[PDB]
Amino acid sequence: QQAALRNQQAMAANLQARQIVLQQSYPVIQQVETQTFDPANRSVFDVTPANVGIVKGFLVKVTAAITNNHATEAVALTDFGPANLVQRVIYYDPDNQRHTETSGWHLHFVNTAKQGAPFLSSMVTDSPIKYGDVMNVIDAPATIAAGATGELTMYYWVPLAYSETDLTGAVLANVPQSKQRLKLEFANNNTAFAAVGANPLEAIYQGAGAADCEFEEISYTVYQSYLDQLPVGQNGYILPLIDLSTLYNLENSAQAGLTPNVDFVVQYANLYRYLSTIAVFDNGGSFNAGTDINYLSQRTANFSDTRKLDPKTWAAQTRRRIATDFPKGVYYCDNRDKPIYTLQYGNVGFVVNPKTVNQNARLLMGYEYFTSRT
Amino acid sequence: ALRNQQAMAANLQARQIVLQQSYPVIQQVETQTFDPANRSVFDVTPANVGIVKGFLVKVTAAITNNHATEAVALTDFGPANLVQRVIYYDPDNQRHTETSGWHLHFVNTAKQGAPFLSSMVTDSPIKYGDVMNVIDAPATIAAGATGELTMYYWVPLAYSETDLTGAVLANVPQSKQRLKLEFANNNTAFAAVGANPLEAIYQGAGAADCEFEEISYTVYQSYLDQLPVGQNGYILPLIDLSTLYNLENSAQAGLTPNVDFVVQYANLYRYLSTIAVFDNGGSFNAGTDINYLSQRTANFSDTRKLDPKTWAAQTRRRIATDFPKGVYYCDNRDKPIYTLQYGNVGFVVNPKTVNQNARLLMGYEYFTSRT
Amino acid sequence: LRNQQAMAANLQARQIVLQQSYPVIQQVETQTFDPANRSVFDVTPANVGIVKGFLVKVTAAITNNHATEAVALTDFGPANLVQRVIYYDPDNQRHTETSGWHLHFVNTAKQGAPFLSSMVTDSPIKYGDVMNVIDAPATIAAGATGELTMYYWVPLAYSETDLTGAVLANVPQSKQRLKLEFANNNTAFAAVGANPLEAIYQGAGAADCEFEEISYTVYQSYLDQLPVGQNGYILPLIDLSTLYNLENSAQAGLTPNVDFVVQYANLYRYLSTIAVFDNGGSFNAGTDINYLSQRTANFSDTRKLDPKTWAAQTRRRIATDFPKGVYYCDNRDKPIYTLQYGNVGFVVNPKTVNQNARLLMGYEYFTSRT
Amino acid sequence: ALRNQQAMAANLQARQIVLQQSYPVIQQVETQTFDPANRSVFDVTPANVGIVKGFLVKVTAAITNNHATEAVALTDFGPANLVQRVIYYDPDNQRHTETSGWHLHFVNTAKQGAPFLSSMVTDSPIKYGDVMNVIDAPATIAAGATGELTMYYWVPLAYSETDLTGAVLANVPQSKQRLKLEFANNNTAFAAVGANPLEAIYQGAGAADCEFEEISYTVYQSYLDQLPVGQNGYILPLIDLSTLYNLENSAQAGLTPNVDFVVQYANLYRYLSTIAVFDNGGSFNAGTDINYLSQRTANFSDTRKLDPKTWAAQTRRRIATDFPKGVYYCDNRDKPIYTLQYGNVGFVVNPKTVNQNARLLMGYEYFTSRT
Repeated sequence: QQAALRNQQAMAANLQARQIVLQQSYPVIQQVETQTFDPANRSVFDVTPANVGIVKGFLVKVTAAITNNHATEAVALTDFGPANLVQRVIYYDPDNQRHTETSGWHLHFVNTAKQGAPFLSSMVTDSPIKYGDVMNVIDAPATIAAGATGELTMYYWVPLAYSETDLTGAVLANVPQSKQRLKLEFANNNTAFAAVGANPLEAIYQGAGAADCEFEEISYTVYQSYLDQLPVGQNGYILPLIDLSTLYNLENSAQAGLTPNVDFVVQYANLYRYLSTIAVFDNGGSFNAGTDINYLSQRTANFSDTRKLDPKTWAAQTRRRIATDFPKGVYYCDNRDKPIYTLQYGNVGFVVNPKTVNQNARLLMGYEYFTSRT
Repeated sequence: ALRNQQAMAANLQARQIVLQQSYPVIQQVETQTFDPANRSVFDVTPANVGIVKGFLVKVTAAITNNHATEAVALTDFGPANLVQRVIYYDPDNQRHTETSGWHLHFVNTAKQGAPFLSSMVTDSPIKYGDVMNVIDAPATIAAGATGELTMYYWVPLAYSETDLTGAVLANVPQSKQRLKLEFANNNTAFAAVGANPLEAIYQGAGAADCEFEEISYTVYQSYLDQLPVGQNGYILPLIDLSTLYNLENSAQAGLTPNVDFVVQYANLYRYLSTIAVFDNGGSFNAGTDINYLSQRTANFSDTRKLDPKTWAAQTRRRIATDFPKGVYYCDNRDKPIYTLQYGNVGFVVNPKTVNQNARLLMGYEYFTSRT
Repeated sequence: LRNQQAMAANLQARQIVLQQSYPVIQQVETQTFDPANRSVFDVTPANVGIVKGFLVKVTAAITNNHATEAVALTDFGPANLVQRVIYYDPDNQRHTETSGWHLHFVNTAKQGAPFLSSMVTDSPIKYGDVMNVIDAPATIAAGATGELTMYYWVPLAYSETDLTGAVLANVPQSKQRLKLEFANNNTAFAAVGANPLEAIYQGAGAADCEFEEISYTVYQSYLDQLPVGQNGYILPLIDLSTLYNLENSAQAGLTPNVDFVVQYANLYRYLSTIAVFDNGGSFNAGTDINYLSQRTANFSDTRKLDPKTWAAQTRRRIATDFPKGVYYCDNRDKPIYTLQYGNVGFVVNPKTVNQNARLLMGYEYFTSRT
Repeated sequence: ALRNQQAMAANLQARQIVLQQSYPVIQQVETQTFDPANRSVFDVTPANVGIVKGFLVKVTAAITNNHATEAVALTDFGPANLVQRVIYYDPDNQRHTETSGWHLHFVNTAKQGAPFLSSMVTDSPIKYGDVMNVIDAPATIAAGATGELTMYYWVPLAYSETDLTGAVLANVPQSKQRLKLEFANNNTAFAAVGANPLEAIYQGAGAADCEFEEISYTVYQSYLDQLPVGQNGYILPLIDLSTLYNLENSAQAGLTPNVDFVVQYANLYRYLSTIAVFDNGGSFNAGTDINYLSQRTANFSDTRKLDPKTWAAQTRRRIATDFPKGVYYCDNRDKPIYTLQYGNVGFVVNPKTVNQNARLLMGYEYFTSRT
């Protein structure tokens, strides 16, 4: 019957231990690996991080030099640009369980959503003191002319723990036996450059000189963030067992079958607690600023929409979250305080009712969620 | 005093339970497209469901400048003047907010901590930016051109997403709420050169030949559904729901150079913020026509007598930028001005220069009990 | 034992004070002068209630009397209108003693954005740089006069809600001292090729630049109407018995590819660290550094990072980068604190070292009066 | 189980007493005439009196075809598309029906057993016939002409005149009901040649120049007054009044030739009827694009897998004629589809031909408890 007291007590014990760990341990961010390579030779890498304490996440620095060898035509950044330097990232913990498995662009948009502004960007102000884009932390030339070489830098934070204060999703890596694995599939000369008229979704640059663009090199450095000198007690190490037994993951998917003026519904799976949802309307390679959509919504089994909104009003809600708009055709939904959980109510779905549908149209979905390891 | 402390504790607990148990919903109530030359006042009827927190009003418009040669340029308030006035009445016909579109917009900005629904400029190479034109208006409309504008206003009932003070319980099937929107028209939106631009959207030598082609609005109602029920029916924050959170504005005149112009906080309201616009006879200056501003108590002592730039500095800490020329803001959120805690209090402006027809347009944000 | 209750009581008292007292910001002094005559002033604040800090407004007019050459803002620009600040409390104990530029950078770090700046947005409503709160012309042409405005917040209390470091002066009687040293005709202008670190403008016309005049207004922020209880005034004894200070220092002896370590002293709880790499008058955007770090003897580096990654952490704190050669480190949640002198150090491993290279350090810290 | 059997017996007895003792009333609630170019959404406020059974909505309209030369002709749904959507909320703000005008109309027909409020043609020499034009619309509107239309919809709360399941008790003075009517406008009512006629009233080469001149509606509320009182106050069928009888519709896509397209009865509702409209990319065919239709249980067994004409034969027994092209009906009134009695059940369509943008518009009639 009742006995649910266990949960209540478990939550309290988990929160208490989390606090003790945060108070007693010390945060460390350490380089684990750096490599420079030619994408023509290789683009997929498997990084083996260190097994020390509780791992919170990885900061991945990526730099690249791209030369546009075309005789006459230039190329220009796509909407995602340097966020496409990493095509896909997948993490496995010591028990070989998969956590995040998503695209670089999705990971980057979530980094932005969680910062509350374009990730690691430099705001512009009227200050006479010379603050500004001094260090080019995330940077890429808007265009690369025929014969020119452009230099790019972009960063991604691959999260395990939900935040610096909420260790839900963190990973205990102390078993010398099995290693963690951070797999990075980088852009290469076949994904980074889109010809005029081709789909720019996964590309960095697009334009009439694309066929002659090539990477001179790509370099990456993985920094691992963790907590060391974990606190001990009578029963050994004090550890938030729920935090460490919960997966905090980002995943993406693709769905097709849209038709003008008809509700296109993407169901949320059960068991997962969805914190945020991103929907990219790849309208056959065209990315529009809401003009190809009637409305978007989140709906429960009951025909009840909780936020059926026209595109600009939907965008207004997002401006309250990241202080600007996501790129054309990218829509965001924050459900952090009340995660979508199909057990709480009936099934739930994310809805897009398109106004215009080009051939090969599809919705690319990105999700942020918590789920029990077991 | 024990009855009160316990009353407040019960209120907060009820608020916390309502927030945890109910689910927020935002849904369209009504949309209409019209020509303000035909009609500019609309009475929108909100849906009677659960606890109502506020309304998000989307307003779009198309304006054409048919002057033969001259352009017009945005005034300092611009699209914020698409709505001239907003008035809300609850199911008991008790009036809450009644103010101008520009004042409501400035409070929306103050509460956001940055220009309302704006897009911040950064060095990011990823193409974030003004993609969706949520609030937008062309800087100028040339002779012969048509410009498109978009504006949003949040009309609050509840103070915030987490503080339900001022919210409205609308579950009485036969008692309707009323949200009255009075829009701009050709007479208010266009100011000739030299005319007062306060209420206008565009001003310039081409003003006489400017006309709206159309205006459209869509009202979205934000509320809480599936209200928690307990051993006495609905668990409700009684103090929250019987308190009014309102915005109102008024005009004060009688300014003279180097003399303290004092606007008494005339009511027994709890004033959360004050906005003072120095409409210096149609001229709006960046502090240069003011010696200092202050808030003062009957005790004749000033709690913040500041030169204009220093006053502006405090505002920059609140909204990360300055309000338009001649607009001054004062935050009293944590310690609301309440004349029953200290002597009467006044908002003070000592002008350096005073043109003909000078006046202070005062905007207030406050809490007051229904009874 | 104890303490748990001492801190619990301190925090309770702080809360009562914040709830019952009323905040006041009041002008205490204004003055206009010509730096050719004087540039050091000792301001006497009012001894009333609990003092939280001072907002210092500085305005200046600079004339470029050169015949044909202009000058342009240095990276610090108007932040160098005040060269140094020192505050002494009623008990003759010093709190902050630092440079104007370091004080300004901490003001920015605490705000989470360039201090008192106006953020640019797409809003059609005319918000923006309307009031020129902190302002200075990018260049002053030969024969021109430029007008500048700068603000500094000299903190005693850590924040509006944390009174640690605040000063009780409603009684003390003995006077407080807020010492301010302003820029002058010898520090404000740097010739081409000269070190621009402490200057406001640099350029070919510098030798003929001069101040027309400088003015300052000091506003004092304090809490009045302090709450009284049984034993008397209800006060957070820990808050009022703790110093929250900013201090600067200079270190030299850098050599290419070798770790240059600046030791943290014991006793102090360091909340933030700023290191400026004055590479012999050249200020570079990380290109002259291999890495920076904070290290514990026998426990290695807790954050050894390349310059751009170090800068990324700072972008999370102030939403932009500090000027060239200026590096920031936030340790607010877990202050650097060693019982032994130098059990922790700030590290810079330089890639390039010019003649007269040095690191100018700036610290924010808490420490007991006793 | 005894508590239930007795609960049902008490309910029926209470229903029977209410029907015998109360007196039925039908009275006008509101009338309005407007131009949908100005406004097309209306929130009607029903009167709070006794037990409410439903609303009869009279809708009239005048449409003018100003094309220079081309006519327009009625679509298959025609005047049933004068109302695009209808939504009802009771005094507790619980939503009941929310569906399209065409779906509501088809259910009105199914429940009547013949085209709703139609006039049957006979050989009688006495002049019975279409005398009053209760539901009427000209077959075509020629270039330069104006046509007049009349349409009626019955919005049900109670299931029928004798079965009060779904009825609403409205005797709470301050809790209002809401009947929202969303009408057609120039954008929805006129379809160009080759465009999808699903939601339109007229389609033809003259469509671009067609305009409504006006639309008028009159809502009549049907209820029971003088409710019987006994030894405990009002004698009321508690199960009837706490059960919702609703209509809803949705769209399903993903059809491919010769493959079973299954629409699962996704909720735990008691589905009384199902309507499936095969909008084959804007084409509506008389069964020729379908191999068979069926209702199937998880057990993979079909209870009625039928070719289109045989499926149509069953419907002819229900409404004495066929529904329009592409509209298929399924009666489950005596044994409602209820997934908790048998495995999940699905409605099946195996298409012979599938055009681009093909979809099934599903309309359901069902009972569900408030809790």
